[PDB]
Amino acid sequence: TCPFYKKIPGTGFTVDAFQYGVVEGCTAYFLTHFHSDHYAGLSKHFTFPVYCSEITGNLLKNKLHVQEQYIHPLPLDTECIVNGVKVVLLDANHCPGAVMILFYLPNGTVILHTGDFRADPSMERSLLADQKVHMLYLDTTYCSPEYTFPSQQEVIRFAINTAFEAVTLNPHALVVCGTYSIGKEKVFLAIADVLGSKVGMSQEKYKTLQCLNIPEINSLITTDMCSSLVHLLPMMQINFKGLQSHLKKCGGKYNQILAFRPTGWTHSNKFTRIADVIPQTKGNISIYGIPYSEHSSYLEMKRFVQWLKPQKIIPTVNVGTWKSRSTMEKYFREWKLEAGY
Ligand code: NI
Repeated sequence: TCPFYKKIPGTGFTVDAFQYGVVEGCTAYFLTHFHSDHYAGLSKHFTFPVYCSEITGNLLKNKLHVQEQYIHPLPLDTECIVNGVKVVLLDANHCPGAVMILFYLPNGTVILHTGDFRADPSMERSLLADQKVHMLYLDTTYCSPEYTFPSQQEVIRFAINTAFEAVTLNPHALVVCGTYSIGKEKVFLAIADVLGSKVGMSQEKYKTLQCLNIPEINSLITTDMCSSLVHLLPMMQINFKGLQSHLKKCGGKYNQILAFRPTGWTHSNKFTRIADVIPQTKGNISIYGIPYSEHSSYLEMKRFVQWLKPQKIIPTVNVGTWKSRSTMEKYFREWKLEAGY
């Protein structure tokens, strides 16, 4: 049965609620982005209207084979009427096609559902600025002060410098990058660009990337592993066993692997700086874990919410335990007292 935090009061609407069957009294199902915990339950046998971004709509059709007639893409930053209710989709700064949704209820209330997001000061100059928000459905993934990580720009700098140094010292080194969903494409694209290579990958991952409206994508990626010196592999294979096996497959073309695992947060972040990060090494293989996040840090989340000044906050992440719930409510109260709303 669908939880309260996926229901939008005063509407026939749900958000990211596809694993509950036919929800009683839902006329439109919104989908914030193409991640499996969020789309869980959609399939080619869905016959209700799905509202989403253009990019999410490419993935639903091409990867899940949802039929076209049920796919309702909307432009961003544009006032749209759905089943008689004004809505706006905003860029969520998460993965490609990820949105936040503003609902303007018939009774005068305004609600923002963040989906998954990485808060940024640029959001303070979208259509959010223009009016007041009564209720906030917030991505609280990293809602605790210990969660610090660097900017995406600093992390990509580190990865580009690291890769270019290694391959310039050894032209026979291969760079491998792990992936398990869409998101974080800048990691492997930035490294390939500095090396003047295309990125090689499976046909299934190549297909996925073709749905994302990345400009000039044909100039950047390929299914020919031989012609490429940056390879993508499933995240599960990013370990000494899995990478040894892959090196076997390259026909003596390479004698060293340098690999990147973009993780979320990892406790090494509490004591160490990005400049200081070191790999795990075994023989001719080195693995770097790099904290490339597509969710808000604690400080970014706080700044966003203090700016928005919502009347009520409903967390959508870490809600399963009383201790988590109570911890989050404490921080929301500090924020409101510190800022004065
Ligand atoms: Ni997500």
